[PDB]
Amino acid sequence: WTATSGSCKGRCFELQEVGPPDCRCDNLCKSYSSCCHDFDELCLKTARGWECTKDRCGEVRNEENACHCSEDCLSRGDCCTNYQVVCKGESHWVDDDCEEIKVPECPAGFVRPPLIIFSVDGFRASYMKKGSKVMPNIEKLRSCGTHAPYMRPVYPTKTFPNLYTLATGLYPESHGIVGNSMYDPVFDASFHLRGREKFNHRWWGGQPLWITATKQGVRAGTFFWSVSIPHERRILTILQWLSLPDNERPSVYAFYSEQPDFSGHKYGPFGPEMTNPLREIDKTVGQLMDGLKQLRLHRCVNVIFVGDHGMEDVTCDRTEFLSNYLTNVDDITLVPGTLGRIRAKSINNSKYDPKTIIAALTCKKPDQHFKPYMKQHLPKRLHYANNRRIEDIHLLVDRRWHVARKPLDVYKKGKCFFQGDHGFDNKVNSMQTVFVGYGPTFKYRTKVPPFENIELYNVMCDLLGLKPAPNNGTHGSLNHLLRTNTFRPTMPDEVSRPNYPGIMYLQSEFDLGCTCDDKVENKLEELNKRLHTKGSTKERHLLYGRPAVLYRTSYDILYHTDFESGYSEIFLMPLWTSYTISKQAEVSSIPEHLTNCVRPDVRVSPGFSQNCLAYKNDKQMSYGFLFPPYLSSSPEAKYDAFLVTNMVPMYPAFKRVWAYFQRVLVKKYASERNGVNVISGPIFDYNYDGLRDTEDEIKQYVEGSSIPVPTHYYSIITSCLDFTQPADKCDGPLSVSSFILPHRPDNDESCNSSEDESKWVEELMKMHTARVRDIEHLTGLDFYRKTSRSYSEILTLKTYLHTYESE
Ligand SMILES: *[C@@H]1O[C@H](CO)[C@@H](O[C@@H]2O[C@H](CO)[C@@H](O[C@@H]3O[C@H](CO[C@H]4O[C@H](CO)[C@@H](O)[C@H](O[C@H]5O[C@H](CO)[C@@H](O)[C@H](O)[C@@H]5O[C@H]5O[C@H](CO)[C@@H](O)[C@H](O)[C@@H]5O)[C@@H]4O)[C@@H](O)[C@H](O[C@H]4O[C@H](CO)[C@@H](O)[C@H](O)[C@@H]4O[C@H]4O[C@H](CO)[C@@H](O)[C@H](O)[C@@H]4O)[C@@H]3O)[C@H](O)[C@H]2NC(C)=O)[C@H](O)[C@H]1NC(C)=O
Ligand SMILES: O=C(Cc1ccc(Cl)c(Cl)c1)N1CCc2cccc(Cc3ccc(F)cc3)c2C1
Ligand SMILES: [Ca+2]
Ligand SMILES: [Ca+2]
Ligand SMILES: [Cl-]
Ligand code: NA
Ligand code: NA
Ligand SMILES: [Zn+2]
Repeated sequence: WTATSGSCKGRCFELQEVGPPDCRCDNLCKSYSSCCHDFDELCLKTARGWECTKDRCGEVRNEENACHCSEDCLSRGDCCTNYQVVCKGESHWVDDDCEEIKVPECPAGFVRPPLIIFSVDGFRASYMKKGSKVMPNIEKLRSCGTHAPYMRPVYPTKTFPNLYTLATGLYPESHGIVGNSMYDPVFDASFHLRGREKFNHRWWGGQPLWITATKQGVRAGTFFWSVSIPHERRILTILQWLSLPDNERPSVYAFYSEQPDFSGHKYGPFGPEMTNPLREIDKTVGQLMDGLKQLRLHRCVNVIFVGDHGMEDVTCDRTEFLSNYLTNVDDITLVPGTLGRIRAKSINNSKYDPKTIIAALTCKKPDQHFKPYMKQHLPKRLHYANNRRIEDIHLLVDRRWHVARKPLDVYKKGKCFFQGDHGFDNKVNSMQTVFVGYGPTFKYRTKVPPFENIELYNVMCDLLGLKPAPNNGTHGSLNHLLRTNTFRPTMPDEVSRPNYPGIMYLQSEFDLGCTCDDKVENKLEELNKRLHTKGSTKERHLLYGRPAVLYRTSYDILYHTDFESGYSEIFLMPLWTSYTISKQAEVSSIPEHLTNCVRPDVRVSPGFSQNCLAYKNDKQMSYGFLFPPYLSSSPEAKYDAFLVTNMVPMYPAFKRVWAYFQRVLVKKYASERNGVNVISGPIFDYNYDGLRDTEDEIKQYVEGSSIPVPTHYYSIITSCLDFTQPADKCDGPLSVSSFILPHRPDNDESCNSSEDESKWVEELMKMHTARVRDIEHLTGLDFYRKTSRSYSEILTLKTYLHTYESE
């Protein structure tokens, strides 16, 4: 019930939301069908439109008008945005030359520069260049302020997940808005774009910026706007709020536009019809900026112009139908479109089997335009699994396509309407969106590299003097956007210090069931090998310091001629293995006599070692090496590579991938990048939370042993950004690429895996590209501890994702 008989007189776009049954006058009252009876009359005035004209200048105030051109309007805070231009000979903001904003130039009683977030739905990154001729206000923001060529959204690349990520700094799995449509099985409730369940606060986790502000004594404008409030009225409302007295005035505001998304769905991302929506958004930006100029706030406010996601060409004819793959299509529920999520139609059907559905959807048609995954097998970079609202079966849909359950869903919802859609993998170029920051706290005429939208919450907090709630940004990684208000983090403290074992065991103390043809024997070279075991080559192979272990554990540093490792006594294998391969390195084979060679490590007890007999008895599991024998510096150094302490468990199907990486790709990268430093290791994430598993979370072991089986293997591949300098003698910034490969017992993910590894392995590895920071979370390790570079620069490097998309 609402008693809509109250009135909005003096309450128009009130900030505090009043409680039912009392009627509302706030910017969401329309959406709840709760506005007072006189809301339209008083709060949504339209009389005489949005612009002063010469005949209205100095008019007698008429309170019916949408905005005012009377002498008193500036003091009332309710002039039309073009008032000073039309009536007082002033210029539009866009026509003024850019002049650096070195310090905030704010009116008296402003405690901090305000922040205005101007969010645009469906604003694809390439619109900034492609539309620049019809967007002069936006172009001025971009050229004069701080901009990125693009900003990466989160997956899925849909509106609600992305706007809520912008507001919280959290991945959708953590904030709980995992799609525009969701089913929560604990609630037994559905969230939809249409309807009222989405108003329930139990959907919305984390702590959005408006709550962070309010809790810390910073007042916030409401970020949401009912669709029927016209944009001109949204801007005039923000500008009116900015004229409030100091104790009442918010410091943070958001504007939201449904364009260009709305038109993009109908016309495609570059339809001729798209020019007009871009012009109109630009006009709205111009209104805001002219408005700020009138209030003398144009060199005081920080303005963020930001999108939620891009837009791709998608039509009804590019739809895959699950009815063409499954016999049982009526026994499933599909969330359809540019991603798929499958669950059982009935939890009473015990014959529902996710394994049989996955298999029926795997590599069945030669040009198949989606790929099925159990959610835990999705690329870790998507961070899309640790939420009960995410169904176990996921379909990654190729760009330009849809998936649906049956054809009747597509033409009974028989011709096609739409030409654009979004939601695809967040690395896809068409899904990228925009970031511009303009104002005293941002840099002047500065281009920054692309970054992820999860990072902005921290920065918005920095812009407002707020302490951020715990989030998925890496605070400091965007300091290069800012003139001032930078956040100066300290490196985390190392929790576990390593042991440095010497030679402590005789060969005959080991009974591991291993063999090696190595009984082959000089004081020149004897001292020399001793020195390698004490760390004499460590400066070449450990270039950025040893990684720090940020949890409590027992581990040993092991040195060798060609590689250094941090060996876990608890997991019986390295946490990390570090080695440098120069441009000139030679690849060699594993010699015949060493094919099955595994050698005890006399620095590490038998009790803390793996054993070969476990691998012999486990018919499913084989082993690989972290430092590859193929890249040994000499025949004698190669023996080190067969130490039991360099062995890790690997499924034969995975060994195909791993061997190709090690034998072919590492050397290829060293040739292309002028040397590389490689750090490789295992990851255990059995509960798919993106975080390092403790020992008691491990679900699988090599049969009959305590050797845990990794869920993934990582590598971090670092070189000099200036590739004229070799990796191991680099004076300046670094360049990195990394991956987190799923450790799977089949290559079902790769439909062409019967072919030579040169036709499918690198494609697999690109799909599983990762940030250094992703590996940090998954391992509890902290990398790049000892470089010449600033810590903020290193944080930016740790958040870099190598995407393998063209321009
Ligand atoms: C990205 O950044 C985020 C934010 O930093 C990281 O997420 C955090 O990760 C922490 C570790 O996983 C986690 O800490 C836990 O907090 C529990 C208390 O949680 C409530 O309170 C917080 C604080 O206000 C709140 O934010 C939480 O909100 C979650 O849940 C509600 C629903 O109730 C949602 O609305 C919201 O969207 C959010 O859901 C997300 O997180 C939860 C996990 O909390 C997931 O289940 C969801 O799927 C979704 O992803 C909560 O309301 C606390 O109780 C936990 O403590 C247990 O574990 C510790 C280990 O130290 C153990 O010592 C304790 O004994 C305890 O165990 C007991 O309970 C167990 C489970 O029932 C049981 O098995 C045991 O036997 C014990 O009885 C834990 O410390 C933190 O909550 C989240 N925060 C958020 C916002 O998500 C995230 O990791 C980052 N991601 C990456 C990849 O880095
Ligand atoms: O206002 C809106 C239309 C809307 C109308 C009615 C209702 Cl009933 C609702 Cl729910 C939403 N939307 C779009 C969806 C959405 C989702 C999450 C968060 C927001 C707020 C937001 C705004 C700017 C920003 F940079 C970040 C977040 C937004 C902003
Ligand atoms: Ca959107
Ligand atoms: Ca985990
Ligand atoms: Cl209403
Ligand atoms: Na085996
Ligand atoms: Na395959
Ligand atoms: Zn859309």
